[PDB]
Amino acid sequence: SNTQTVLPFTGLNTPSGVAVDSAGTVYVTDKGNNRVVKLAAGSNTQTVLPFTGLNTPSGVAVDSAGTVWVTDHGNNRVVKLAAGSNTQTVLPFTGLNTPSGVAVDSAGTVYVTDKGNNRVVKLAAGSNTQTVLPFTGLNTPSGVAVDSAGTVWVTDHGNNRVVKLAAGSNTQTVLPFTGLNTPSGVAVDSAGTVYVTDKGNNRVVKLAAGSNTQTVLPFTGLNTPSGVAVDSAGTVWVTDHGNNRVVKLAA
Repeated sequence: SNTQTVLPFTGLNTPSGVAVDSAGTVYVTDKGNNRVVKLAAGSNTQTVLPFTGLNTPSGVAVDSAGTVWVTDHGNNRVVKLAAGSNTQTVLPFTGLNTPSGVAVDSAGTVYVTDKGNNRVVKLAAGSNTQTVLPFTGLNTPSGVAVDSAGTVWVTDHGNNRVVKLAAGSNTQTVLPFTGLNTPSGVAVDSAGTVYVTDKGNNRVVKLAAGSNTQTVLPFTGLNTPSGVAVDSAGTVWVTDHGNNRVVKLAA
């Protein structure tokens, strides 16, 4: 499509991250309001998730079981809420400093960009012991995505680049994006297309697998877009942080 749609959220304040599950429910970190909200498909009425004690939440992810993970930026922690639960759980990460983005794969492994420590950390399901991924030269990494093959993509915000690390590799690859300005969020679909919010250029760009030429998505009137999600049908959702709204674009 060439015509975006604004989602019927209410009362957003600097929304920072977005996730979409297979049912088409959209989850948004409402950073300025210290809350996480969700909107079911075909609903006009949002619901505030029963998280407790959030401080400027920055990223959100959702798995196939409906569990929601949130980076609680200001409290240096990652919190989890099971579907239909009113008690969050704090994940056993150690030494986080302003975590910015989170992704979860089908194995339940959780990946977090530890922005203040210039690193990306991983926690396998049922582990109390995190692992630091062998990225090199990161500068305030901001968003993370993981595909079905276990490849991890990170927006290296301070270096104006997007890097990827194949499963079990010790050598990252820099993606051939051009003209990025403080990229802030990344998503990858099943076809391996990578979508990136180019925050400083008020645009969203995508790169097809094996392509050298990015395309700019036909969004209109973006203001410092901060997070991006993509569903199985190719619909792209973006948190338009500076306009206090979430916009979507059909394939």
